[PDB]
Amino acid sequence: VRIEITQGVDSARPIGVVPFKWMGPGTPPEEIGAIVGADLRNSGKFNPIDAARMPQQPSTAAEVTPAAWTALGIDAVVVGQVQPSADGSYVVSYQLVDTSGSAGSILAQNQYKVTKQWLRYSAHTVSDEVFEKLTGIKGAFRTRIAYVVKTNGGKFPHELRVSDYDGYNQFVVHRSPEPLMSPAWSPDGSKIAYVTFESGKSALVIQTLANGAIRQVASFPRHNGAPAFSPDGTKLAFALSKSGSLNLYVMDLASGQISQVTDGRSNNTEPSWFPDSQNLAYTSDQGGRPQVYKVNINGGVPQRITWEGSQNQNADVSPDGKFLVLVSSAQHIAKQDLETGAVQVLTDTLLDETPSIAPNGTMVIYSSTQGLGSVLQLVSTDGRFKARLPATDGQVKFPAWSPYL
Repeated sequence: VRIEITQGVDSARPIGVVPFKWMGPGTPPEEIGAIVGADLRNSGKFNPIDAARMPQQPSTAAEVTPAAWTALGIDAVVVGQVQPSADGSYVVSYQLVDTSGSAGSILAQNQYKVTKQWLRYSAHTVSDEVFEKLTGIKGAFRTRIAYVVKTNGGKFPHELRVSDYDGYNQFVVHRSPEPLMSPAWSPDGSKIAYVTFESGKSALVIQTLANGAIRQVASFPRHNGAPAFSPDGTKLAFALSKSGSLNLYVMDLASGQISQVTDGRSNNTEPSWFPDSQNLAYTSDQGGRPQVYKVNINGGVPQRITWEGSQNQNADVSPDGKFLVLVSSAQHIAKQDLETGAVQVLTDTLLDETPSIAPNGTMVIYSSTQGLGSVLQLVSTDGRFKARLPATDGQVKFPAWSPYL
């Protein structure tokens, strides 16, 4: 399993991630250093040096010789150790060491006790701490993605799947004879809402990941759905056409009470929340072709956001609420800065669909057509970095990036 980088950033910050020292006999159950290096490269903000070109492989700050690293243009080295415990757990230790002085200086350090299943998790935790210390931006390496796969054969061709952001640890959430679409994460990462065609008439359900339990929210015609959980965890937004056209509704999760949020004769769908859990961006066809609008759930006249381009839809509001990532259309992923109206087309892939922003706002996952198939694509929100997720055994659509985990 590997994230294929199709456009690297050659000016990314050089860093040294030393292979962690294994403190036991034989070989370690995971290579923590390799994962940390892969993570930092996947962020688009670092260029980890090849181990073969390292001047030494220190495992603690006292062993670091700063001159050897600065001479190679590297001002930070990640070092570490993995120690097996008697009970079969491991202690994963790391130190982030500044090499800009005469002796190493520690910028961050930590230790983690985990069993085998969470060694990759511990490596992502290292990556997160290093990333935030060096960039000031919170790391998203511990996150998951959800997506839908249509396999070419079998009784249950449609599967809602989850994996780590980097493609490892794939599991199946739900399988179905009939299409599945539009998964949406609860902000605590414990549930996913999605739309299903299984029962006949289409339905919106919420599935609890821990035990597979499924709650029915609503059933409706084919074009309804498009769920989105509010960031504060209290509400689920979605689109129903029972008024005579698609309109936005929110359900109070606690009471199950559903209230109508837009009341236009036009079709209004694809809600996405602003950080305040009070405002929604959404797609409306009131002007003819789809454009993106904003409305407050507590009342007020909707306001059009996207005034540039013939068509704009499937908007995702950034975690900080300052920009949209959306589909502009022939159809590409684009960023729009809300304060300035500045629009940046981010991709040149074919038939780009359904972008989802990582919880630190630095990266976008979306799907596109590559040849005869739909595949998952990554692009940085500044457009400099591009990659492709490892292929799956079938057509893949509707990616949704998890919250922080």
